[PDB]
Amino acid sequence: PFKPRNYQLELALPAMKGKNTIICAPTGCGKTFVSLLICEHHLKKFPQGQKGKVVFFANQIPVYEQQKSVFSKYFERHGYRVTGISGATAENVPVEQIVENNDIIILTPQILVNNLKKGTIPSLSIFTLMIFDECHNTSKQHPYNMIMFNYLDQKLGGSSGPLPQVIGLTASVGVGDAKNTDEALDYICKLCASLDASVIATVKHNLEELEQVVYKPQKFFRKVESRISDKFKYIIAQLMRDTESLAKRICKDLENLSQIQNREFGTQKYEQWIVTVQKACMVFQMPDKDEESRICKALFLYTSHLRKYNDALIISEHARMKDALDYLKDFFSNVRAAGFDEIEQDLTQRFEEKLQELESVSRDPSNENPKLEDLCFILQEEYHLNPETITILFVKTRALVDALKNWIEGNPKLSFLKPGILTGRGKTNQNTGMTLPAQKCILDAFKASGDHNILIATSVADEGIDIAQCNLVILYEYVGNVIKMIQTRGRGRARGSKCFLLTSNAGVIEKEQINMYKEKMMNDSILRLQTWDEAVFREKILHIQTHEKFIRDSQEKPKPVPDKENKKLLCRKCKALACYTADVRVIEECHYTVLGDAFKECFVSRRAKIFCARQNCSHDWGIHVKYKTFEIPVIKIESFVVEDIATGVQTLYSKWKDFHFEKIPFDPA
RNA sequence: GAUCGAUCGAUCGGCAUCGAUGCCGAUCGAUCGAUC
Ligand SMILES: Nc1ncnc2c1ncn2[C@@H]1O[C@H](COP(=O)(O)OP(=O)(O)O)[C@@H](O)[C@H]1O
Ligand SMILES: [Mg+2]
Ligand SMILES: [Zn+2]
Repeated sequence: PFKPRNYQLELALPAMKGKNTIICAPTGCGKTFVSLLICEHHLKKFPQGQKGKVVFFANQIPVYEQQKSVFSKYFERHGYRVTGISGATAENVPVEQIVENNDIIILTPQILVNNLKKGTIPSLSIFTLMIFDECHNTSKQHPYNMIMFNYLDQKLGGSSGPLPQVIGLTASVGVGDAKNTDEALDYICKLCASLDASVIATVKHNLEELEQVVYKPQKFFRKVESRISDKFKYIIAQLMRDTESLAKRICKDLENLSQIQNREFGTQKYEQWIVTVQKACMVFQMPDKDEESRICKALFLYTSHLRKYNDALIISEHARMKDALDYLKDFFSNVRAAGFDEIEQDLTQRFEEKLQELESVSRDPSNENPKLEDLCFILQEEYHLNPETITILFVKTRALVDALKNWIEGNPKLSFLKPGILTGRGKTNQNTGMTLPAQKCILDAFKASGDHNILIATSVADEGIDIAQCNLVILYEYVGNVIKMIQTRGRGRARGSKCFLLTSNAGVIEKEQINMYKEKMMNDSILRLQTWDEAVFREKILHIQTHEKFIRDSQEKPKPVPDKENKKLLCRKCKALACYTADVRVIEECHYTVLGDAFKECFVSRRAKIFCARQNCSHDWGIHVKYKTFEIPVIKIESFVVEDIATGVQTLYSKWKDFHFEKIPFDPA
């Protein structure tokens, strides 16, 4: 098998003494093997007749499966029962029967949180060792911190029997929210108090050997200047001005619906302003329901078109103009398909009047993004130096990931590249998402052998998944906190690797330099903490734990009183009566449906998605689901305005949990 | 293997109010229930 290195034995030494240790070491050095050695030493120290129980908390399903496989192939030779519980595990052989029948359990923290809050697992005393992978996640409300809250509530006050030894496997404590070394040390002490850790054991003696396994790449900042002559921006800004003039002509009070004063086209401030204006335009009352519906539908269309124009302007500055033009054309084609209206056809004609010159200015070699030119130059130079380079180019959004893939594929200069996509799971309003087997299939094809040369990921390829060692870590306008910096920089650990930060905004380079200074502060604070006496640090973390427990035990009132007044759900686009709250049945607190035949005449089905039934509204109301034996349609509260019956207020709600009303359970009879 | 609905958590950017609170957009992770 494997032979433990000297620094791997130095990192496991404080934890093999029985002390709660935070093992901070760079990515790719073998912290999983350190945890394996610690668990092997822990399970062997119990006398005959007694047995230890180790739990390993992983926060992701791929990481959970990988750690379960590793622990099973490593420990089932000794005769230990290794198991794993997750969300994909079938609801059989209950958890209290699994934990009691195994020695090593690979868990996700939410499963243990659920089993502790429901009373299945009464105490954490059934375990003798807890190993949190990526323990820097122990923070405000993370499930790691819920497990540690249970641990500390058992420790302080209600002193029950023995408590397990806690060990973390982070790579960066993340002093973030601090501005100097003292605040960084304070945050680090708070982190060791959250995990009840007294040692921050790092590699100090065998550092010449650790540097031969992992390599720290060289950071290079690339600040580019935005294009001076932007005619695409000119045309889209004229279209936005026309739409805004129409909306102001039909509303007359747009400048008082939001407090955004200085808003420019193509910014996030304008997006906030248009979202606020769209939300304020839905809550509109007047003693004329036809006029109210007409005004609200027209303002909905105007605000949606303005938001789409702003989205295209934001897309066109990080990618090609062809990408924003395709975004706008797809939006207009999909908005024509539902049903065209006088206002909507006027807007469509206004867009199509400028569509040809937009196509002409978008298909121009001179009007190309300078950021993309610098990216092409960097890729060309790197792949001319070493033609077997592999890149882990980091992107912020999924649309930009697809844009960069389509640009790399259609670039005559980047013919040596074979781009691969890696987005996160979970559907969105525009993208579908990548499942777990798709991510696994793409991650195995991206290696030094072939079948994939460059991976275009979005914040999913930097935390816990296993990727090949890259030689190029280009960050396409991608800056976060110090943890994200150390994580993305740690993706390329091959010898002689670079990490480029390409940006066109003076202030992002400053953010990354602040992150570097914060990493320096973090290292200095860890080194300063490692010199304290263990008793003084234990007293400090005990005082911190007592203070935080006192603060935490004073927040136990997060529950309002549910309302029972009758309220009507109207459409959000046309503001037509959809249904009443008295007809809304909820099945299992998650499947809010409508009971009645009057609602069946209000929606049209096109599983089958249900939309409004007005002349030209076609607003998405909900979807058909399949229960045990039923095919009832469920609705979404984010598609309706809630008007009171007695009063006339029309409050808006984002999710059903914000809407407090008398939710009657669904009954099939 | 492919989804649906609901919920939780973390991160970044932006906005409003008085460093804090609240909100919006984007990104990621996980959990409960149901279906093919
Ligand atoms: N003693 C060792 N000898 C050889 N290879 C090792 C040794 N320890 C660790 N490794 C390798 O280093 C890699 C580290 O992977 P992993 O533990 O997932 O990342 P990290 O250490 O950053 O958490 C493993 O794939 C393992 O094969
Ligand atoms: Mg790891
Ligand atoms: Zn409608």
